[PDB]
Amino acid sequence: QELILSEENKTNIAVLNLGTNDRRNAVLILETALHLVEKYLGKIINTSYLYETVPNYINELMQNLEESKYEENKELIDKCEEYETFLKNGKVDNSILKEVNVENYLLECNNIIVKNDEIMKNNLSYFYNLTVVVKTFVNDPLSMLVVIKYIEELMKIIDIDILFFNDFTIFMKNIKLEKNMIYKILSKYIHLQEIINNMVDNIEFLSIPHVYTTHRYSILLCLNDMIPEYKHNVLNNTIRCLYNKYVSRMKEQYNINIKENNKRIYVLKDRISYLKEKTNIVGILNVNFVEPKRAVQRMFEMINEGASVIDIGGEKISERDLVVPVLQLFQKEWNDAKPIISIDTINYNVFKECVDNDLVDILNDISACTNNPEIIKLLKKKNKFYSVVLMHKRGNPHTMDELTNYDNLVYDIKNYLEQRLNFLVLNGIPRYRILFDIGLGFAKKHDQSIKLLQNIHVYDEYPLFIGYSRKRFIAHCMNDKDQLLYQKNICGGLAIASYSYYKKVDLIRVHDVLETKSVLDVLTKIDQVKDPNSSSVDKLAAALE
Amino acid sequence: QELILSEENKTNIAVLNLGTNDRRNAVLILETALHLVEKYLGKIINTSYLYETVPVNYINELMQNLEESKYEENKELIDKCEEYETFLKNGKVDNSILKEVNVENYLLECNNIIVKNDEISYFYNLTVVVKTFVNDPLSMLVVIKYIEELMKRIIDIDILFFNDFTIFMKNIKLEKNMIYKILSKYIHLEEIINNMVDNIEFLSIPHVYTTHRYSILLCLNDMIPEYKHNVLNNTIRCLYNKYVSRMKEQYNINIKENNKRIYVLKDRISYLKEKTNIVGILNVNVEPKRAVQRMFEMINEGASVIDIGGESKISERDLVVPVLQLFQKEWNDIKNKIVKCDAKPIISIDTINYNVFKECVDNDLVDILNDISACTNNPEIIKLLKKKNKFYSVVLMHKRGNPHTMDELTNYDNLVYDIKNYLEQRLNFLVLNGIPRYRILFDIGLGFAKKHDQSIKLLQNIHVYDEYPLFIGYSRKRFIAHCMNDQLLYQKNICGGLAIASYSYYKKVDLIRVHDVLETKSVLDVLTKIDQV
Ligand SMILES: Nc1ncnc2c1ncn2[C@@H]1O[C@H](COP(=O)(O)OP(=O)(O)OP(=O)(O)O)[C@@H](O)[C@H]1O
Ligand SMILES: Nc1ncnc2c1ncn2[C@@H]1O[C@H](COP(=O)(O)OP(=O)(O)OP(=O)(O)O)[C@@H](O)[C@H]1O
Ligand SMILES: Nc1nc2nccnc2c(=O)[nH]1
Ligand SMILES: Nc1nc2nccnc2c(=O)[nH]1
Ligand SMILES: [Ca+2]
Ligand SMILES: [Ca+2]
Ligand SMILES: [Mg+2]
Ligand SMILES: [Mg+2]
Repeated sequence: QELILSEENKTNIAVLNLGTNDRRNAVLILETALHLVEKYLGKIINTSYLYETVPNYINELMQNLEESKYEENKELIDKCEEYETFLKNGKVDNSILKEVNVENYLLECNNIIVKNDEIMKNNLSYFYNLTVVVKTFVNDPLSMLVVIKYIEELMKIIDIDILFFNDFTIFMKNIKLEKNMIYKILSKYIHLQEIINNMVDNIEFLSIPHVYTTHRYSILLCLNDMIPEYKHNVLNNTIRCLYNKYVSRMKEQYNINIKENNKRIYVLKDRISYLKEKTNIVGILNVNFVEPKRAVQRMFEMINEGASVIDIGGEKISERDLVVPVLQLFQKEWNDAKPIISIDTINYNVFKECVDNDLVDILNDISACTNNPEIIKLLKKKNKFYSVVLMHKRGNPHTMDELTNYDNLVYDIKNYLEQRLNFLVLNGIPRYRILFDIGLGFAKKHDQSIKLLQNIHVYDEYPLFIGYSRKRFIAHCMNDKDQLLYQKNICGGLAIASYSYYKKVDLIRVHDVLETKSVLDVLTKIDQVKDPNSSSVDKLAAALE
Repeated sequence: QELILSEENKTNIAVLNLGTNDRRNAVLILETALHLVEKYLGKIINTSYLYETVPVNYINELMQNLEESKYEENKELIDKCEEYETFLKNGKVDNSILKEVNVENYLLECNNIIVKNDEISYFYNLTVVVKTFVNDPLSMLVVIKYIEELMKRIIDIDILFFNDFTIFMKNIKLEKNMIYKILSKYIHLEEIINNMVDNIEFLSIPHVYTTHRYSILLCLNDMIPEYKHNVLNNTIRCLYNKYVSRMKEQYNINIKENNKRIYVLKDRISYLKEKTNIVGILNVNVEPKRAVQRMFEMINEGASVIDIGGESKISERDLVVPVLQLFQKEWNDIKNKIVKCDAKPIISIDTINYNVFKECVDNDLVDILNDISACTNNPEIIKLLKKKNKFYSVVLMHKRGNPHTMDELTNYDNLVYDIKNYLEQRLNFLVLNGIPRYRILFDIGLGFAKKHDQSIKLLQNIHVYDEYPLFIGYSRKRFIAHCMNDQLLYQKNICGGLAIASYSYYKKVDLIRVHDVLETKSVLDVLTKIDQV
């Protein structure tokens, strides 16, 4: 029916998929896609990691944008009843369009697949995937597909698909819609040329769940980040059981590791970083009757020495007055290879200032955003996203050394950080921008800092940032005296940089950049093997000769 | 009962097993057995590593009161041993004077003994090959039992092979005069005979347990892996391999974890691959007191070994000896603490020159020879590695040319293995000349006739020394710099080295030779601590 045009206010759970081919810009494309979804369909309440897979224009686009009909609510939530119901597949409101049963949908899907498996063989590459969950006002899959496709076309590089829409098992075989009919929907949601019309030659049909959901690995990989316990009526198993069977088959039947080709990504500023492929040095700038010029020159010194990131903090004279001048002075000389800037603050107003004057890229929040959850709001703009380091601790520096009793040290801390991540994600922080920090020395005995490093592998799936530099637990490892201990303590840290390099820790926050960079260069050199076969080829040549 | 004493000058090959249950004194004991073997039986021309398996004052006096052998000692270096070659390819030497038995009878007689035994606790094991002038295995067992007595539980010396012979003699009784007559043939005798008559009951060749005890196969595999006696189903290597795998399949044990290969730096046991020791460099190349306080400094900073050299107008000798004399004297003053009596570093001398090493060794100034020419410059130096009651350990390093030419001598058909096999044959030459295998350390010689990429490649492929005692020197060498992207370069070099310390720690390198002892010690403590669960 034409119920489609009713303002009768409802909320649906819509799982999307976003794709692109530009490697140099995948972030800029895909995050822009996100904003539009946030602006035109409802609220992003889950994302996956950004994955790489093998199977000036936009600046002015944001200035000239149409207002949405519905209003953008930036308020923090801690639960979403709709999402909760979606996941268990309990009853949400009935489907607008007609629903096809299990067996019909199953066969009509084989139709589209073999018809494409035929085309592809007669037709004789980088893929950047990213699932999303939307809490949507939009009334039905088709209405969404329309808006989705108008969104796509506004951006012309990008392919946005619906993967799920509530429990709905919808297959529609032949679809066409009028040119004014399209305008009517696009006006139900947007306050409104040679790009509108185009949609009619497309929009040939509508499959929910999307046809290739179970079939393309990259999809099942993203959905495993978000909704692994999900079991759609169509599907024989949960997202995770499906995902896990797919992987143990590509292994047993192809003798090939699928994760070697499809690579999890995280983002510090705007560029791609492959999870576990490099240990970035994050140089510490601790501002301490303060020559800002010294500080800004130390920033340059550290850049030269090898730092990919600068972590500034001051933690009477206020913190704001200790760091903003410096960042402004720095921002200037750079306009007279650019290092990513991290601010070590828990203070909302200081980050806001820094973020409004574009002086920083990452928030380093040692309270894991629990001092002031509102700070999470500052990591979003219309067209901007900032990344964040969440660190574990207990108490403050006066009391933390005594707050040391844990039911399960390793897993308590990991779960803690996992719940924070979920919280930020549930609030539209992109999963791939959230970095984990175990907080060495913060409410841990020395043995516990070590036990934490010993068990750092529990972070294999996640972007990891750690700070050991110059901490007391290093001294605990050892078997003019004050000068020795500071020589010993820096060298001890160098051992942890080595350990970190082998454990593939993504970022290490250090005082001594020169030193750490030397260590990491030698270790990288040793690992850079020109022929990965040579050891056994050369072994055999010697047995033969 | 007297063809055993026939005047016929003979040269046989014998394989011996040496065992003791004393851990604290394993080295001292087994090496004393080795001295007596060299003195009374012939020439040691092969040895295995020393192993720890799982199934003291009088020795010094003993050494001053030993009857002379009647047979010549000859320390000259040799390059080949024809008898040993024959033994290896199962060729026939002279015919046995003891009556042989055939394979069937041998095997049957062996099983009985092993059954009669299944019917009826740390071990230190070592095998030896002896080019022996002793006429026959029974005669040899007599001399061996005398040796065992001279040393007395603390030592068991068994014969494992003797030429190609297969022998099983039950119910032996040697009349007590017969023993004296045998011992007299080989020794200038000047009480304990009566013990030996009761104890020689039978004679088995091969030894019954040769092929049945893991630790024995373990030792023989180091020495004679390709050997196949008539009585054996396979070569020593195959038999060894099949024993290892039977244990993980039929029993799921993995026997390698119960049995540890050992090397020896000075006089104590080290377990191969269990610790990365720091060797602190002392280049005198100046003032004797400044150098000795630097030695003491390095001890405090964590060095287990000090490596002193005067090479890279005034003799090498004059640079190192006085420093070593002073250090030795000062160390004797600061022995008021007897907690600082067993905390003495092992002293290593970095020299290729015989005169310098000779003086050090005569004056008990050093423990280890660090020969950067792998004893090729003057192999006579190999004689100085053996005294009557002492063995010295040695580092063998690969290089080409000399300091001016080495940077040009850089072509290798197969870098990693060329160097590996080179070191392996140097070791074969030393072992052939009676140096215990477990006292020989391998060093790839980083930076000596290697381009920086070749130095790296050697470090990338360091796993090829997994079975061997490994000593490396990366410290402050040019190639570290080739890795980076004036005092800054100094600093970068030290820090780059500490990366290699890390790598060496994980690769379980046995000794690393460093200038920066304190820094290195700090890195290794931290990595060690992260490893303690
Ligand atoms: N659930 C769905 N979501 C999006 N499009 C759908 C869905 N079901 C059917 N379609 C149809 O697919 C077309 C979407 O175009 P799209 O850009 O995704 O093609 P594509 O990029 O070639 O897809 P693929 O890469 O899977 O071949 C529309 O014409 C629409 O009718
Ligand atoms: N090849 C051989 N080497 C040494 N002894 C042998 C050999 N063949 C037979 N024997 C006999 O074995 C006995 C040697 O006793 P030995 O001290 O080796 O026993 P053990 O120390 O208890 O060790 P094990 O019982 O394992 O042989 C002597 O009776 C000797 O006659
Ligand atoms: N993220 C982070 N920030 C820090 N700031 C100060 C000291 N340590 C740390 C630390 O360990 N992690
Ligand atoms: N064994 C050994 N000795 C050395 N002496 C001087 C310089 N380097 C070295 C070295 O690398 N190894
Ligand atoms: Ca929204
Ligand atoms: Ca001899
Ligand atoms: Mg598509
Ligand atoms: Mg015995």
